[PDB]
Amino acid sequence: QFLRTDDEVVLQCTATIHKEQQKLCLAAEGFGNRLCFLESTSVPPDLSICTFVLEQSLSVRALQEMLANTVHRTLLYGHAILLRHSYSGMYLCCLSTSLAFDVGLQEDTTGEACWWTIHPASKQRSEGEKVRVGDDLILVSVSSERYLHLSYGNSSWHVDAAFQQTLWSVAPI
Repeated sequence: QFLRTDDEVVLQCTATIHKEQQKLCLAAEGFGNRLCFLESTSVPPDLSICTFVLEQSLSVRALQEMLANTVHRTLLYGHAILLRHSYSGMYLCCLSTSLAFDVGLQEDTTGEACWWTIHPASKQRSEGEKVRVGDDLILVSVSSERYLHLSYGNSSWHVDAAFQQTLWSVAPI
């Protein structure tokens, strides 16, 4: 089992504090300020808000060539991806509003803000390799060079684009 474009997925991270551990999924709504946040899972109470389609997977080189010119494929490590929030129709985006930027939903995909390069968690996954289901991914914003990051804010968990990694688990569902 490899991750394929058009695959419907959820993104999960593990959150640990004070000897208590839980898994969270990346969530969004297409109403309000469209900012991302995280659901606790028991299986998320509300699955629809956590659902994403892997629309596109392009090499950084191909994506930059494409943007420069304007002025069911398997996922490979090092490639840039586009994540469509399935319910809203919009796209997971690195936003220009506050170290960390916010992560949220955007309509247009022209530009780099909506693109995320996938990186290996360990030293035994390699650039250009097929991404397995079960692999822990690292996601980096093409526009801002920041990671999709798990953050412990006030007494809760948040998601932003920051200078430190978070391992994400992308499973079909």
